Amino acid sequence: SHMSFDKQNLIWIDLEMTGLDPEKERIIEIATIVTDKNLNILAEGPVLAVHQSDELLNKMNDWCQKTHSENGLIERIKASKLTERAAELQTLDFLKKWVPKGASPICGNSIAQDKRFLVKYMPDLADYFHYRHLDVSTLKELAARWKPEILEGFKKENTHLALDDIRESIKELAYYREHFMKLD
Amino acid sequence: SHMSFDKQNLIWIDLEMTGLDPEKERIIEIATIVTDKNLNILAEGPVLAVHQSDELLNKMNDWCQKTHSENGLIERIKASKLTERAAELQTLDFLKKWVPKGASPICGNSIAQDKRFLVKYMPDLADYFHYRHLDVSTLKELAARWKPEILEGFKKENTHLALDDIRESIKELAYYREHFMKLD
Repeated sequence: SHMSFDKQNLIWIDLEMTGLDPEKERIIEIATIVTDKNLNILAEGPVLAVHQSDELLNKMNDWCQKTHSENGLIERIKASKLTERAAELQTLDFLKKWVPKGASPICGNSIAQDKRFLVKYMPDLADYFHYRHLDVSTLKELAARWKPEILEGFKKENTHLALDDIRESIKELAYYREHFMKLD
Repeated sequence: SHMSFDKQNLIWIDLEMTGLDPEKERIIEIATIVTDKNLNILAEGPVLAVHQSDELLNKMNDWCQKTHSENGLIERIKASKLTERAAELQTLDFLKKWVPKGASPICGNSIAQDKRFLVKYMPDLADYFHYRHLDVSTLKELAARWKPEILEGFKKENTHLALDDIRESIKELAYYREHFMKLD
């Protein structure tokens, strides 16, 4: 229990995956961040390279192998000893100190894609989430149709650091609260 | 091609399903609506009861059987001759006259849940969608944390008419554009 454990805290998550159909693809990296309802970061969670065979890595579309390599993820996947369960337990453990099970929706960009894989490879985690999604890209889509000018002034970056990735998804939300919301 | 075919039009969809895990559950109703980017309804699409065995209907959680019956959906499922493909082809056919393939994100409430089932039982349809989700409940979650007062003034209704269901999801969005957005 940290002091800021609260049922309105938000769980951000960003998987790395080896392809898009979970039924032949697997997780290869997992990261999480907890913020308060107002997007103030509380904690950064386990950033973990989940190990996977060399053949599944070899079946990877040429685009993903390029990225994962230049980032260096594969170097970690291949030096990883973590199982999916090891990854998951470690993240759960973490989450548990900051938000109650079932309270936060799943938060990040396009996170429906991540959740497909959780549901198959990390269902306890998938269950730790409220059923609802808090998809930042939802807002991008709306802005692109109802207020595109604000989009010519926010275009984020990568980095081989998952925690930086989440942070930009958050940055992005923070940006829509600013120039696309009316909070009063 | 109707005059208002446009790459920014939005496709709204609402499945009815027999349980939540697609891997043992199936579609039993499908409906769609196309709006323009500004949520003006263009067309209502095929509202179709997809037929499913009596045993899968019998394996249905007691909660879903209650609802589907009082609505009368089952009476249709059971009088249905439509296959998943028949349903799907008919919806595609429809969509094709109003939005290009791959342009609209998937729109409605919690639509990640629907898309799980499309992806397994109606993949051509699932493919007709841009990968991004436009989840109205995303906004509800944000309002509930950053401006809850507006939530004490919008609480929609059911009806055994899918097209009415979508219409409320839309109504809801329309409501957030009003009291939760700042469009300038």
